[PDB]
Amino acid sequence: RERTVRLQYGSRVEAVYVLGTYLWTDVYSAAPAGAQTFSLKHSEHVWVEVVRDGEAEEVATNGKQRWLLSPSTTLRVTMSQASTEASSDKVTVNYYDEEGSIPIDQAGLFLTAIEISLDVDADRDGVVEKNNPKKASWTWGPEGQGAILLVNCDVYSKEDLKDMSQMILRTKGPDRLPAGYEIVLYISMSDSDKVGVFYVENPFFGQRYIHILGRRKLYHVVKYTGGSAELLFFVEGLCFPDEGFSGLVSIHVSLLEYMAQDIPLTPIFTDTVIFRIAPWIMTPNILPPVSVFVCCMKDNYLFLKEVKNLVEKTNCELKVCFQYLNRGDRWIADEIEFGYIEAPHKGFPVVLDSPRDGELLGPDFGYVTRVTSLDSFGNLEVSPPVTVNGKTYPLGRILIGSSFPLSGGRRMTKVVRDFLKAQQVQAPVELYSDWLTVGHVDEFMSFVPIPGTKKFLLLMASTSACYKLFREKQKDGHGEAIMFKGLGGMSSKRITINKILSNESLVQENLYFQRCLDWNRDILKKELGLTEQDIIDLPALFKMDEDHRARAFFPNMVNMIVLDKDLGIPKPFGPQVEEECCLEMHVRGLLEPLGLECTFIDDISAYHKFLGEVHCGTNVRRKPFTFKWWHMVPSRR
Amino acid sequence: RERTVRLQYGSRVEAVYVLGTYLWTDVYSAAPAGAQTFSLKHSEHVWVEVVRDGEAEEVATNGKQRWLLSPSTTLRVTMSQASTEASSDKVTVNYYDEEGSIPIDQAGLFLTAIEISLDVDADRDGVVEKNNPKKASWTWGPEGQGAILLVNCDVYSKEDLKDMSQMILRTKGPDRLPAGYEIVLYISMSDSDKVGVFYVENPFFGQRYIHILGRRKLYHVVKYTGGSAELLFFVEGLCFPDEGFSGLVSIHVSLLEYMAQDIPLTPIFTDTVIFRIAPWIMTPNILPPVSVFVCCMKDNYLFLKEVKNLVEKTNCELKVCFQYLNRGDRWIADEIEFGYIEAPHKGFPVVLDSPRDGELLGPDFGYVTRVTSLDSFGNLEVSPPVTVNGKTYPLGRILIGSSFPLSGGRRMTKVVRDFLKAQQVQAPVELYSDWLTVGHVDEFMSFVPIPGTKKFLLLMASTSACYKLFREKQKDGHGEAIMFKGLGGMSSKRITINKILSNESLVQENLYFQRCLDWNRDILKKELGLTEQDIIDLPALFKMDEDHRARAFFPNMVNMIVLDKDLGIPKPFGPQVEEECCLEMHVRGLLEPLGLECTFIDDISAYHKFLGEVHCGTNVRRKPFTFKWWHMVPSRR
Ligand SMILES: [Ca+2]
Ligand SMILES: [Ca+2]
Ligand SMILES: [Ca+2]
Ligand SMILES: [Ca+2]
Repeated sequence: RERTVRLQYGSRVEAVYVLGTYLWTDVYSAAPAGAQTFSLKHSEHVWVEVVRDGEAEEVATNGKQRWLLSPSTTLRVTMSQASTEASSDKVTVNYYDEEGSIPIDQAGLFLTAIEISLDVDADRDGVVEKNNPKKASWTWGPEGQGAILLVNCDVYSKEDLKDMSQMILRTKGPDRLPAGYEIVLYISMSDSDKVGVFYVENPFFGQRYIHILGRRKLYHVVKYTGGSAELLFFVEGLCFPDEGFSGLVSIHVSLLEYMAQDIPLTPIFTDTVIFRIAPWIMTPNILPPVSVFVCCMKDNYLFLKEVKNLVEKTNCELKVCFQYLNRGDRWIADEIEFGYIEAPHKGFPVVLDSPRDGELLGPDFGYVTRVTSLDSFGNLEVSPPVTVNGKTYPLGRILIGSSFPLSGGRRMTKVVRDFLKAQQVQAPVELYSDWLTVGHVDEFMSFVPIPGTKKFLLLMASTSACYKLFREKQKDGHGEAIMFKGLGGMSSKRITINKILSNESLVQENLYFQRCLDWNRDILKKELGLTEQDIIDLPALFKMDEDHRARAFFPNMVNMIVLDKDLGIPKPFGPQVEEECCLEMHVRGLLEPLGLECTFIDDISAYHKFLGEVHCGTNVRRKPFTFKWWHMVPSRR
Repeated sequence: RERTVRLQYGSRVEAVYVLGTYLWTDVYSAAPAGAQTFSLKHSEHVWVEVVRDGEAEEVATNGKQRWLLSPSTTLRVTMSQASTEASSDKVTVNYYDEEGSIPIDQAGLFLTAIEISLDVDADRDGVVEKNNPKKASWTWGPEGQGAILLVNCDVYSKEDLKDMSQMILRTKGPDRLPAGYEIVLYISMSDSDKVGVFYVENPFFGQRYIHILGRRKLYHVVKYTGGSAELLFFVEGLCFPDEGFSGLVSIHVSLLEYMAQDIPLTPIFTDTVIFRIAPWIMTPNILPPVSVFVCCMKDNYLFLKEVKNLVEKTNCELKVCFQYLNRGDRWIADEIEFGYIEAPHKGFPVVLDSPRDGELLGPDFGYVTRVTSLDSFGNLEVSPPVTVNGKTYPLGRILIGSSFPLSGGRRMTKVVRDFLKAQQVQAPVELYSDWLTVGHVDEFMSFVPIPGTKKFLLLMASTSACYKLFREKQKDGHGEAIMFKGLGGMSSKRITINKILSNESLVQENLYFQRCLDWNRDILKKELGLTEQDIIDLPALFKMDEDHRARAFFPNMVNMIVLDKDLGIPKPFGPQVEEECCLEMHVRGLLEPLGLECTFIDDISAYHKFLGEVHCGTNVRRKPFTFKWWHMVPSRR
């Protein structure tokens, strides 16, 4: 960067020189009227070129050389090292008329050179490098650069700032700034609700970090200390990307020059760093499980026993919670979503919380707290990593249940949809859930890893599979086999394979629900790049309400606890053939040959009947993806 | 795209097949219980593969082949041509048990194939190509694709729709759609204030085009006609890109299937096109002039005569306007900005209008009608095309005067700043104009082409140049030379070179204003990639007000009429030496050697004095850039 500094007619000029810039200097304006030529001297650490019409020649410290005075003949002044108290850094120009060789006047330029750099970890290694040339930009991808900030999801203490990002103002110079200069750190009004910055204002009095930039504080004057010095700042994000916010914020430092009272200070030098605030990222079922969270009523003993036994087969820990006044019976699944955030060499899990009526588990998590049933997190899923038509989605894609565009049906609130879109790295896809009374994608689909491989399966509810199985068992002589054995509140209904197959309206309803399932099947194959070999159909059956929407006839087996090879599958209570549930046997026959281990989990016996509602919930916290989100290259919007 | 269509147990299935998709068909669900194998027949124009575990084999129209019934053995059904009335397109599956070789049941699939494509000119040649594979995306650059829409800047007539973009729904099929289907064109609620779509609903009754999509209309059912048919739609943009609007809009067509009363229709097939709305683009001084617009009082005869004479030296036309009650005296410069919009094979000039208190020239223009003095268009300029550190700005960069970030000074309204930023193709830069009372960048800088070359110069006001010239003329014995000769209302002041040079406070004021000019010089060199060889300094002088802001002491010569080589330059009324103005002679000596022709234009004599205010304005309409804006690749935000 070239900066204009003119010599002054009939006076000396004193200026600060910031390393990394250079000066172009007009010597002609300061020349007395009638002066013809000029010469110059300069000090050891100041480099001077005489530039005429673009042609530059280096000039010695004390030569006698003279040049014609012209508006097109100027100086270029460069310094490569900061001034110390030993410095006298200067350039002196002498002017001559035609008459003789003794100077008729002189104009000086006295310089104080300083280094000023606002530094961040732009190369994303966890260290703060010196003046990364790319620090004022933010680029995506493996070769991309620019610094990353985490949202704070939780007088100040340094330990409290441990999770924040470091920003270091590095300076070099003499004991003090020359008269009339100050250094100021600042942000825009717009960014003031996106960030906060902390600094120890008075280090002689202790280590106390105070908030110096943020809401209502757009600038802070910082003290200059001499020699080589560093000022350490900690930076936090205040919010995630959203509809009106890209995730990018900027922080500036300027060297300001005092002009006079009532006049603004002049920005002599400005340095800028950019941060991107890390997005919230959801974890698919294929990622390693860490902890399993379940909620249920305190007396559902079978559920607790069976979930405990399932988890004991794994390296996961179990966390048990009971029911609350302000939450639904499924709240750990419906009102809580486990996700994570990551910055170089720091990250943690972050839970989204949307309480029904408005506790937590552990200090290890960050928390983000915020209508129809489509707003529930049961209506959010995320796929495993996929490649679709050559486009990679290394973090998978978020799936959100919705209705058809022209339907006038239900949709997840725009605030949440827009939030998920703005995170960008999971590129959300809308599915069709509004054919279900509750309206959650987890009622009809799930993903499971295939043991021993890097691959996965999509599991889909299928009414066609159920009708085929029941028709087969009827042909085999099992028509009188009863559903819901052991549920006493169902017994009077005497539900058998025969009774189901002869119910004409229920057949028609389920053909329609299969069309709904198949519409989703097609979107999933398109948007996830799946073929029929990637899909397994689990038998399912629904009843229709007055709104023509579906509720489960028997428990939906697709919404299962996935711990690697081990699957907790809701107990279906299907027709018994040879004293085994034919639904359990059929599901084992589909899954077990792939190395999946099935355990059926009974959450409904404690209620004595099944009306389509599930009274328990589970959620699994998983390890984050190995792939760093900042290595993705999302499509430009 | 693969689409799920299942055969139905104990019933025939009839389906529409859309060309460009194919069907996967489950034959297992429709099989009677206990059935073992299946065979199939199909018609001539339906292609059928039997797919087992991913392995596909083509099957003849009538063979006897049998396959084992398995959930993992399915059909893939393809059609390459639309159905006609001569068509019977079908696949029939027969089922067998173990007992014998006569079919025990049969399931049919009856098909009607149609072509449906919503087509736009995505390859940007002005024609609407058939089904551009990239039509649902919009990409920048020479190799980029996707369709372009113009904002409308002005029952309907086809002639009135001439400037709009064409969109054509192309179909092929038999006489009618099968029972229970319709075709619907639609847009999102969000896009409904961004676009409008016109169509002839009833072509048997006339050519009347009606508005079918837009505000309050999100969908339109379109009539299907048989054979090969085209429906022509015209599309308009309603607004330019802005802070909350990228410029992209989408239009969809869906084939919908009727399910039953009270249930939404199913979207069987959907096709999407995207448009980008063309940005508003400003024209720099280097572009060829077309028309010169001037405004002044009716009796400023010298101004009119001299502007007429200047324009007569060129191929430009002159348009003269007088003063209005609702506008400032400079309104043609201050309240009007000439720009343009362009789409493939269509474009026109578009004027931004911001009246002071709230006419036009010509049908040839589009008009966009909308506070401090920084809101004036005198405070907007645009640079010639530049390359900065390897980054090209083929349309130049917009320049907007502002104050320093921490100053608490004036700034152009956010609405206008955000508008200019959102157009993206001119990548705006803020300068510092708030040191001027009026606060307009055109008070201190301008660009001019260098005759005979592809290059240009930045012209900067310079107080240092004025003081140097005046000190020289004083040394030469001209100190008593008077300013403002012929302006009778100035005479009593007896302003001479001596009086100016001896005014100590004015010297100090102008040293400060030179610092302001130099701060801008540095930003311009940085952001436009300019060196000192690209800049000429014109003598200027200012007086300071109570706010420490500048007004011209004598007319600012930098704000000039630029018609290629011919420059209309405000007459300065400088000190007379040998009966010529020394300011005019100095300016000629700078410009004329470069092949620029200078004419001094007197707009102030009719007022008898000069107080810092200019009472006339000029604006030049220019030819658009040859470079197409859609070939640029702007930085991603
Ligand atoms: Ca680093
Ligand atoms: Ca979920
Ligand atoms: Ca075309
Ligand atoms: Ca302008």
